[PDB]
Amino acid sequence: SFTINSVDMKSLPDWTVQNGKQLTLQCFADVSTTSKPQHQMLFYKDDVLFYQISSMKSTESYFIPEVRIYDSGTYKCTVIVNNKEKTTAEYQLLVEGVPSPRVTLDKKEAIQGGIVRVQCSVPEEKAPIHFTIEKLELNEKMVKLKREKNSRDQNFVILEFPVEEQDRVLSFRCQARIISGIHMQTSESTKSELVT
Amino acid sequence: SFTINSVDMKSLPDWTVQNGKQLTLQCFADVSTTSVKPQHQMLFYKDDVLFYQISSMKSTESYFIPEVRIYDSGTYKCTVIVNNKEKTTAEYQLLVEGVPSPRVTLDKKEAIQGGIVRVQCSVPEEKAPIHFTIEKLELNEKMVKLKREKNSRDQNFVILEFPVEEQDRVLSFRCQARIISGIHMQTSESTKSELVTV
Repeated sequence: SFTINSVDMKSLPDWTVQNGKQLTLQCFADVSTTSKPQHQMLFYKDDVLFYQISSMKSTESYFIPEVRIYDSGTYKCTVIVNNKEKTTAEYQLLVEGVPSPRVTLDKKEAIQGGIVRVQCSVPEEKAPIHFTIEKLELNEKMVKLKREKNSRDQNFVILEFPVEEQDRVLSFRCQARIISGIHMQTSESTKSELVT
Repeated sequence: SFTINSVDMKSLPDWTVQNGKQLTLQCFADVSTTSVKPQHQMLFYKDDVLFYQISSMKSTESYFIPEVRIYDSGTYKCTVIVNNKEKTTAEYQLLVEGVPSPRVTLDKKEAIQGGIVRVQCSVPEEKAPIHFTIEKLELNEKMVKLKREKNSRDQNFVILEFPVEEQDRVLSFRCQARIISGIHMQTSESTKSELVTV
């Protein structure tokens, strides 16, 4: 006969992981037998099934090449043998850090009084993302203007910016934030362009 | 100077699809411009949640689902960006039809009187929520000896224990699964045979 002794869920490299790395989720099962069993394993994230495998081996794995904060959450894995169950404790996977964001400008040469639509997207992540956008000024070395913006439905923003008669050479720099249980920030990003 | 004329979102073969088949979602954009081929950024959403992101130079981009499942069914919209101008498709309602035949599993191949038989019925290609029906059937009798209904909010399978009567010695169980969408879908049967001793 059989015995589901106990069940684990290891996380390689850890239950906390730097954004961008690869991550592996394991489901271990200790099984006692009197001469060899097939397992069925179900991986849940937040009690929603996302992977299913039936194998002869006691450790089963799930590979994430590129961890993202959207992957962060509550993980449990259930193992069935000969229609007997047992369920791992809950495991909280924590993803840290935000990739540098992508800034984009409709113009690279702009006129005075006019406008310049500036996009800032974190393409490798999903909403909700908070942005901070500084309008920087080169011939003066001073931040003219800052915009905070919260992006509920999207992972990007397009802001209109006015060309004040005040200068001719300027760039915009951006920085994004996302949550994992506490809060995560990026490095900056910029692109240059000029005014008449 | 660019102008996004319009954007659509076609579905191959259709916005209604049989469970199990391959499906292609396209995001098209009509672009008029006075210039220089433009760069596109397209965002595929499901239920107003993003699932695919791609930047291309051609106007049509695709997303392939090799085996559609009802869990993939939902509201699909796609918004495309060119030169930091937006436009978002209408919403599209994709509908998936049919449930795969379920998979029945028995802890015993031989059971003794009065004892139990744990019966699993799983639909592994689909996710919760699933309604199951498990009948204990009889070869020498062909009448339903016993039925168990069960709804599974959390799981894509059920394990019901069944009693072995003394009335019989060889019996099989048959199962059929249901999932609802506002419209509900049924499966075919599944069975596996096994017997009893004194």
